[PDB]
Amino acid sequence: GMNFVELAKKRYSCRNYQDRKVEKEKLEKVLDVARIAPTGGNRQPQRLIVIQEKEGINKLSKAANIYDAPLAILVCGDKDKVWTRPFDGKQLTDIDTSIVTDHMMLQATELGLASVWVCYFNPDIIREEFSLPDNLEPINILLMGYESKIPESPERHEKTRVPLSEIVSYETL
Amino acid sequence: MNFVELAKKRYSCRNYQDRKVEKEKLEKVLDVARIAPTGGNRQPQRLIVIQEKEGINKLSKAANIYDAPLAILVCGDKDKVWTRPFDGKQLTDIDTSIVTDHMMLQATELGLASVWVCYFNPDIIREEFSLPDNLEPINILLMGYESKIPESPERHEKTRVPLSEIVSYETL
Ligand SMILES: Cc1cc2nc3c(=O)[nH]c(=O)nc-3n(C[C@H](O)[C@H](O)[C@H](O)COP(=O)(O)O)c2cc1C
Ligand SMILES: Cc1cc2nc3c(=O)[nH]c(=O)nc-3n(C[C@H](O)[C@H](O)[C@H](O)COP(=O)(O)O)c2cc1C
Ligand SMILES: [Cl-]
Ligand SMILES: [Cl-]
Repeated sequence: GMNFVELAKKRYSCRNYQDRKVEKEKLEKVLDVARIAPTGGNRQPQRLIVIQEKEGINKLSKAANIYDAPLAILVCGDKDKVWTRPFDGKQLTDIDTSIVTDHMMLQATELGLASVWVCYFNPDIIREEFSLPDNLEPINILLMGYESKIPESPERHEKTRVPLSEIVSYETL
Repeated sequence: MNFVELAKKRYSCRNYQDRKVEKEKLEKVLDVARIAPTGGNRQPQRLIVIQEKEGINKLSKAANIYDAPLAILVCGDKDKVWTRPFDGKQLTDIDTSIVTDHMMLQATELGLASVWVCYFNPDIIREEFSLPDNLEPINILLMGYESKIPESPERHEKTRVPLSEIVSYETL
């Protein structure tokens, strides 16, 4: 099988999805790592809504373009559970849920699933449509399915990323 | 080894050997910070690799870093990151956390123990590393070699709530 960098390179953003549904067996594997993931203080504030049926897909579609993906997971963070930093009041809500989302997205990739991470949504429409209580904030939508065209190349990053030297320095800025 | 095995075997290490992290392994860890996606491909992450005395001592002023031999301070650039117009929410924590997660998983594959740290004094970090106002320190990822036997990959039955408490289908 592939090593981690090969997996990380293979993953790309898919916006062209087949009709084909995600097999229950693959969805369950994707979910398992949402639990295995670490969270600040082990607080486990992540709250997931698995969406693969028509009403929910339509509800998400009121808030975002989900590109006819056959499966979406709405990842919320529970601010009643999350750790809060004493110095400045910063809450780990986005961090914890993103670790969870990233773990899912990598696991989905291993299983041959295409995906795209979606933050371009109207959070108010999501709150209303899914009747979210005040303590749950919708953070990420992860879409998954089967690519309908040609996957992006695992060696594209020379063209799609800035050089490493532009994001890393040593000891000081 | 498959992905779930890698994610299971990762745990939070709080006691490290003196052994330094080899350059070859650090470079592989950094490689995935670039590979990782960010919202809009904005690539706002700004990393400071800390493996020398002064920098390790600066971190220790701000946080408990468990005498780790290597730290990466992961900042987000507010001048690059997307700000969502609807509500003003910035992707700073999201984009940086994808990067940091990729790094932590890569470190684990290479036999490096690690711990993610957010319990740090951000004003101390800002001052000590002379961060400009556009750079927000988000995560400190610590790495090295574990001093004792790692935590079990099969521990999650005890160290996590049931999947049923975090997942529902279609509706809450
Ligand atoms: C936090 C985050 C939010 C994103 N939001 C969206 C989104 O709302 N819609 C979309 O089509 N793609 C979205 N993207 C996908 C990015 O455009 C993509 O990751 C980036 O351009 C790099 O492309 P690649 O993933 O194919 O390497 C998002 C990605 C990230 C990491
Ligand atoms: C966002 C985040 C911030 C964390 N901050 C700290 C920290 O400041 N200090 C620390 O000792 N552990 C920190 N942890 C480690 C967690 O306590 C740990 O991941 C959790 O208790 C689960 O244990 P495990 O990682 O061994 O499975 C952090 C973890 C995450 C994900
Ligand atoms: Cl985007
Ligand atoms: Cl032991």
